[PDB]
Amino acid sequence: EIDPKDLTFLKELGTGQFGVVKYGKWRGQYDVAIKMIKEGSMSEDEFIEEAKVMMNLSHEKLVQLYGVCTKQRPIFIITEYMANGCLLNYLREMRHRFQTQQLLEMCKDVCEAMEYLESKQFLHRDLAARNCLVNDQGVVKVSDFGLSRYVLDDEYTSSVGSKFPVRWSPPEVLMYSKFSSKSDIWAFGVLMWEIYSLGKMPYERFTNSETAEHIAQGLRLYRPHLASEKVYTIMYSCWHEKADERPTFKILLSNILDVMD
Amino acid sequence: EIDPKDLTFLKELGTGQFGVVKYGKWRGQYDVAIKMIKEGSMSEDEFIEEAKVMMNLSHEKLVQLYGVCTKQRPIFIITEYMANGCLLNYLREMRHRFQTQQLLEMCKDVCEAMEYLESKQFLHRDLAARNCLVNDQGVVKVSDFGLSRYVLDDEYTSSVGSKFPVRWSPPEVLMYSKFSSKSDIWAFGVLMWEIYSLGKMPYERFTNSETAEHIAQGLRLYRPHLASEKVYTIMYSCWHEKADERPTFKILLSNILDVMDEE
Amino acid sequence: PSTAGLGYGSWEIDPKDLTFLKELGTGQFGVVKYGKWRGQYDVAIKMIKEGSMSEDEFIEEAKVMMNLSHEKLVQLYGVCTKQRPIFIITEYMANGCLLNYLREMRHRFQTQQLLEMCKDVCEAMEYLESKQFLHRDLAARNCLVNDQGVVKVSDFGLSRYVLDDEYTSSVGSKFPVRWSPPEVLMYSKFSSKSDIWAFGVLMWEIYSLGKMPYERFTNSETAEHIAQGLRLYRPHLASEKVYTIMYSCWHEKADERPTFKILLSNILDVMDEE
Amino acid sequence: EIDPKDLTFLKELGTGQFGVVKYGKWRGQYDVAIKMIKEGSMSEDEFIEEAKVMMNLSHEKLVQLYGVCTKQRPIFIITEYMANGCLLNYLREMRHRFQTQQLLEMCKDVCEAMEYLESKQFLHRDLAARNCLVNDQGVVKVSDFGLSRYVLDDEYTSSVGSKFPVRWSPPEVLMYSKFSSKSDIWAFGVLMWEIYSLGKMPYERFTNSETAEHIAQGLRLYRPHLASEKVYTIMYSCWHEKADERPTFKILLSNILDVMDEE
Ligand SMILES: */C=C/C(=O)Nc1cc(Nc2cc(-c3cccc(NC(=O)c4ccc(C(C)(C)C)cc4)c3C)cn(C)c2=O)ccc1C(=O)N1CCOCC1
Ligand SMILES: */C=C\C(=O)Nc1cc(Nc2cc(-c3cccc(NC(=O)c4ccc(C(C)(C)C)cc4)c3C)cn(C)c2=O)ccc1C(=O)N1CCOCC1
Ligand SMILES: */C=C\C(=O)Nc1cc(Nc2cc(-c3cccc(NC(=O)c4ccc(C(C)(C)C)cc4)c3C)cn(C)c2=O)ccc1C(=O)N1CCOCC1
Ligand SMILES: */C=C\C(=O)Nc1cc(Nc2cc(-c3cccc(NC(=O)c4ccc(C(C)(C)C)cc4)c3C)cn(C)c2=O)ccc1C(=O)N1CCOCC1
Repeated sequence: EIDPKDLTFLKELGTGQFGVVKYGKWRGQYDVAIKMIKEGSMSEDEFIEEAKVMMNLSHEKLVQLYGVCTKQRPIFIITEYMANGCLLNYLREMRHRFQTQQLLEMCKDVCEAMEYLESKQFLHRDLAARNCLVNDQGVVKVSDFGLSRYVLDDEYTSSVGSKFPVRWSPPEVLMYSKFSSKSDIWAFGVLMWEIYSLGKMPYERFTNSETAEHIAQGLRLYRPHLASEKVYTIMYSCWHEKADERPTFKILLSNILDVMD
Repeated sequence: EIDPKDLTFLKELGTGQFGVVKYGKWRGQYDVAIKMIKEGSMSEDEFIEEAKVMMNLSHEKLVQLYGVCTKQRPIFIITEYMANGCLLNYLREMRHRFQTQQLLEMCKDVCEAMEYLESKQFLHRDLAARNCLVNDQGVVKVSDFGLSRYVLDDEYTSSVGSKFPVRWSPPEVLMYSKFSSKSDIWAFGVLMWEIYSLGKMPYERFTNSETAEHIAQGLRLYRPHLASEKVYTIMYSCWHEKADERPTFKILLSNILDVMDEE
Repeated sequence: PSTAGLGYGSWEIDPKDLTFLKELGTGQFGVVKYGKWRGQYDVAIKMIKEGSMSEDEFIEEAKVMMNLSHEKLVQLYGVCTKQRPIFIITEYMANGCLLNYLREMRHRFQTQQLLEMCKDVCEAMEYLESKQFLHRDLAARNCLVNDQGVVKVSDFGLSRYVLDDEYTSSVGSKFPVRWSPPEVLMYSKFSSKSDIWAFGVLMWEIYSLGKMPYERFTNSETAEHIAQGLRLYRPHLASEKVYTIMYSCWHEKADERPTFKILLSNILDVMDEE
Repeated sequence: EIDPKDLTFLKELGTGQFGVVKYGKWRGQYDVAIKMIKEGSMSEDEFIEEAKVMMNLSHEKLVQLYGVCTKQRPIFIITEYMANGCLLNYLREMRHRFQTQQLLEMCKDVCEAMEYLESKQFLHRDLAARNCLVNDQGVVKVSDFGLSRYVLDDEYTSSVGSKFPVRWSPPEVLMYSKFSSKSDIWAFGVLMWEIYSLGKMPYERFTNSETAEHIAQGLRLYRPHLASEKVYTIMYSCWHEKADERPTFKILLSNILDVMDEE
C-alpha cells in the first residue's frame, strides 16, 4: 500500500492491457514503474484480496510489486523498474549481436523465477517474452504473473478471442482450458524458443486458429539457429503430449545448469 | 561415350554452370538429360581423362551417368532423367505438405548415396539440395558429383567468388580451401537443415562474405521446425569445427537409421 | 504503423470477420491462405511476413491500389494493419495460376481461347495504363483464373514494396529479367512501356502454353543478349498476325512500342478478322 | 512539402491534441515548431487535401504554417516559432506586470488576426487564450486555427465532450452546433475577458454542464477589475444571444482602436 506522497510521475512506459503505465520515483529513492489501472479493465474486487499473496511473492528474478493505491479509481499498481524494457525489443536488436552464453543465462534468469513461482504454487497463466522485462544489470525478469485472472476483456479471456495467447498454450489449455503448473512449463519452452530465435514470432506463418489445431496434430517449433542440440532438448521437453510427462521448472533448472558448467 | 546418333533432343531443362541442359531419348527408349558443355566452362582434357572413375560409379541413389559425346564440340554428358525435378523446388511445395518421416527418409536416400562415394574415395565437393533431383517415386538422388573439379569459372572455384558454395562449406575450406569427405560431411549437415526447413536459405540474412566470416567464428544453423531433438543432433554433428570430430557418412547412415527404427 | 488517420474506411477490414480455411502457397511476402470474409465471400489472404515489405510506404500509398476496380483485375478488398503480420485480402480465383491451367494438357484449347486470355489481361492493363499505374511485374505467374476460366491480373504495383535485394535489383536472382526491356536492364527505367514489353512476353507464354522464355540462357546471359537484340521466336500455335502483336511490344525504343489501348484494338481486330 | 532533412529537433515543447511538439531549426536558420502528428489523432487525408487553403493564409498576427512533411509517418506540421510561449501563462505572470495598454494591444493583435480570417471565410473554431502564442517581440498571434475540423476525438468534437470548448461557445453552438463568424466573435469576447482577468478561467465555479445551461438563461461574464467600462462594453458586445447582432472583427477592431486613441 503506497501513499502517493512518495509517488512522482516522470515518463510513461507504454499503455498496457490495464491501460497506462508510468515510471517515476517512489520515496524519492527507489525507482519504480507505475501501473495506473484503467477503469473497467480489471476485476479490482477480485484483485484486492489476492494482492496480499502477490505482494508475498519475492524473488530477484521477479519484477516485484511494491504496492497499490486503493483509495483511488483508478487504482495504482506500483512495481519495480526495468530500465532496459521489453525482452522482445531487446532480443531483436543485433547491436549486441548477442552471445549464446547470454541467451542461456537469460533462460536461467527466467527459470529461476518460474521455479520460485512453482514452489509457491503460483501460475503465470501467460508466460511470454513480452511479459518479460530487462533491467540495468542486463538481467531479465518475469512480470504480470497471475494478473491475467482479473482481465476483463472477452478477446483476452476466451480461448478464441483476439488477444488469447494461443501460441504459448499447451494442448490441454487450448482444448480444456485446463491451466496447471505444466501449462506454465509449456509456455516457458516457447519463451526459450523466442530467446533463441532472437525475437522471432512462434508459428509465424500460421494464424492463431491454425496453430490451435496443428498443436493437437502433433507438430512443434524448430530449434532456432543459436540453440545447441541439448539446449533444444530442454525446450522440446516442455512440449510432451500428456502434461504429467513434462518436467518441472526445478528439473529444467538442473538441465540448464548442466549446460553451462 | 555415346553415339550422338542415338540421342533425340526433346524438351528444355534449363541452364547450368556448364550451360544448357536438355532432355531427350537415348536410343529412343531411355529418357535422358543431356548437358551441352559450353566454350570455356569446363576443363575439357582433364575431364574425360578421369571420367571413367566417375562413370564406373554406380549406386541406387546417385543419378546414373550413361556416357559422353566427346568427338564433337560442344561435348555432351548423358545422365539419368529425373521427373520430379529439383530437391529445392520439390521440397518447398504445399502440394506435398511434407511429413517428417518423409524428410528423414529423403535424408537417408542422400546419405546412402554419399556413403557409396565415401567407400569409393570420391568427393562431391558441392553437396546441397540444389544438387539433388527427385525421380517418379519421390526417390531422392544426388547428381553432378565431381564436376566441381573441372569448372572453369573463378567465381565458382575461388573461395570468395560470387558463385562459391560458401553456405555449404566448413571452416577449413573457407579459410584454407582444404577438401576431404569431411567437408563433404559438413555439406550433408547443411543439406539436412535445408530439407527440414523446406527450402530456406541457410544463413539468410547474412551475405556470402559475412557468413564466411561468421561460421568461422563458431556458430551455425537452426534445426528446422520439423526437426526432432535427436534429428538436429545428427545434423549438428556434421558441423564440428575440427573435421576429425565430424562423423563419416557410414556412421551418419546408421544414426539416421537408429532414428529410423524409432521415428 | 497502421492505417489510422489515413481515411481508409471499409478498406481496413476487421480480421474478426475472417475465417482461415486452407493454405494457398507462398509468394514474395510469405504465406497466403484461403478463407471467408463475413461468412459470405471467398478471399485469399496474404500474411505479410516480417522484413519482406516496406510497410510504411505501402500503407501511406495503398489507397491508390484499393481504388483500382476492374473486372479483369484480382481486386483487393482491404487490409488489416492494426496488427502484425499485415493481412492483404483479395478476391479468390478458384482455378489458380494461369501457367498450370495452360500447362494442363488435360485441357485442350481452341486458339481463340488463348487470344481471349490475352484480351483479358490487356483489358486489365489498359485500365491500369489509364490510371497511370504500373504493374511492374506482369507475367503469367502473376495471372490467375476464375471458375469461368476468365484470366485476371494479380499483384499489380506491389513490387514497389519488396525489400529483397535480389528481387529488386536488376542484377538479382529473383528479378524478372526475362520480362524486362533493355532500358530496365541497362538503366532501370520503368515505365508504362516496360509493362508493354512484359505483356508481349506474357502473350508468348500463353501461346507457347507455358514455356519459359529464353530458357537455354541464364538470367545474366538473357540480359546481355536481349540488349544485343535477341527476341523470342513465334510459338507454333501462334499466327503471324498474333506474333506481330507480341513482337511489337519489343521494339528497342520504348517510344515505338504500342500503348495498351493500341494493343487492345489490335487484339479485337484479329478476333474480328478471323 | 518540407524535406525533414532540412529540420533539426532541438527542444521539446510539450504535447497537444495531435501529440508532441518540438522546437527545432529549418535550414540552419529559421526557428520552427514542429507538430509530430500522432497516428489516428488527425484525419490526415482530409487535412492534407485542404491544407493549401490554410498555408496561404497570410497575416502578421497568425502563427504562420510554413509547410508540411507527409511522405512519412508520423507526419509533420511546421510553423513559425513563438518564443514567449502560450498567452495564458504570459498573462498569469505578475513577474511581468502589465499596464492596461499592454492588455489592449494584445486584444488588438488577435482582433487583427481574426479580422483577416473573417475576410477569408475561415473559422478558427477554438479561439481562446490557450490557442494564442506570444513571440519574443511580445506580439500575440492566433494559433491552430481551423485544425479543430480534423480532430479524431469525440471527447473534443462532441458538445458534451469533456474536451469541448463549452466556456468559449455561444448558445447556438451549445444547442445546435452552429458554427459561424458569429461564434468566433463570441469566443473573442471570452478571450478579451481572459486577457483582462489575467488568465482566470471563465465561469469558474460552474462545470461545463452548468455553464451551458446558464448561458442560455443569459448568464454573462463580469467586468474584470483591470477592464474599463469602455473595454467591457466591447467584450460584452460579443455576447449577444442572437448571432446576427454581434459585431464583426472589423467593427471590434475599430472600437478597440478608438479606446486606444482616447484611453
Ligand atoms: C504554454 C507553455 C509555454 O510557455 N510553452 C511554450 C511554447 C512555445 N512555443 C510554441 C508551442 C507550441 C505548441 C506546443 C505544444 C502544443 C501545442 N498545441 C497544439 O499543437 C495544438 C493546439 C490546439 C489544437 C486544436 C486543434 C485547436 C485542439 C491542436 C493542436 C502548441 C501549439 C506551438 N508553437 C508554434 C510554439 O511556438 C515556446 C516556449 C514555451 C515555453 O514553454 N516557455 C516560453 C518561455 O518561457 C519558458 C517557457
Ligand atoms: C516492448 C516495449 C518496451 O520495451 N517498453 C519499455 C518498458 C520499460 N519498463 C517497463 C514497462 C512496463 C510496462 C509498460 C507498459 C505496459 C506494460 N504491461 C502491462 O501493463 C501489462 C501487460 C500484461 C498484462 C497481462 C496481465 C499479462 C495481460 C497486464 C499488464 C508494462 C509492463 C512495466 N515495467 C515494470 C517496466 O519496467 C522501459 C522501457 C521500455 C521501452 O520502451 N524501451 C526500453 C528499451 O529501449 C527503449 C525502448
Ligand atoms: C526445379 C525445376 C525442375 O523441376 N527442373 C527439372 C529438372 C529435371 N531433371 C533434371 C534436371 C537437370 C538439370 C537441369 C539444368 C541444370 C542442371 N544442373 C547442372 O547442369 C549442373 C549443376 C551443378 C554443377 C556443378 C558441378 C555444381 C557446378 C554443374 C552442372 C541440371 C542438373 C538434369 N537432369 C539429369 C535432370 O534429370 C526434370 C524436369 C524439371 C522440370 O522442369 N520440371 C519437373 C517436373 O515438372 C515440370 C517441371
Ligand atoms: C499454381 C498453383 C495454383 O494453382 N495455386 C492456386 C492458387 C489459387 N488462388 C490464389 C492464389 C494466390 C496466391 C497464393 C500464394 C502466393 C501468391 N503470390 C503472392 O502473394 C505474390 C505474388 C507476386 C508478388 C510480387 C510483389 C509481384 C513479386 C508478391 C506476392 C498468390 C497470388 C492469390 N489468390 C488471390 C488466389 O486466388 C487457387 C488455387 C490454386 C490451386 O492450388 N489450384 C488451382 C485449381 O486447381 C487445383 C490447384
